[PDB]
Amino acid sequence: TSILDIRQGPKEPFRDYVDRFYKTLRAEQASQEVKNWMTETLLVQNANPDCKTILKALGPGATLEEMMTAC
Amino acid sequence: TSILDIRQGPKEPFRDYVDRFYKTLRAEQASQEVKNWMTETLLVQNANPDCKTILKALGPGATLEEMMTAC
Repeated sequence: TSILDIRQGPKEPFRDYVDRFYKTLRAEQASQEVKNWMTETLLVQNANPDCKTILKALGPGATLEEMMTAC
Repeated sequence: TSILDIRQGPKEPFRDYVDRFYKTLRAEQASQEVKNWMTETLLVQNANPDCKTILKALGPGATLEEMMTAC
């Protein structure tokens, strides 16, 4: 579970970050249920300071489209 | 999913940290499969600097008893 090392670059676009996050989860064969928990957690925690602050402001329970918009 | 806020105190014993991590997951009704991913990830990432460094040294794929021993 190297998912821990998938972090958002300082100037990396959230989109690019999201692509590499979910590609890693596929490899690690995560179930849709695992994919749900990781989005509410790890996706949010491994993002850059700004996005992480915006996503943490959106609240627990935001759709991926909401998070993208926010960043 | 407030699991993000369950973090290890600066001098809090790992055991105490582990109790509050898994109690929160129960409330959030996490499945055993969700409980598995969170241990390899969030449990490790929300620990204090020392433990986080030890657990990150143990490698991805360590049992909970191994992580406790390590801290």
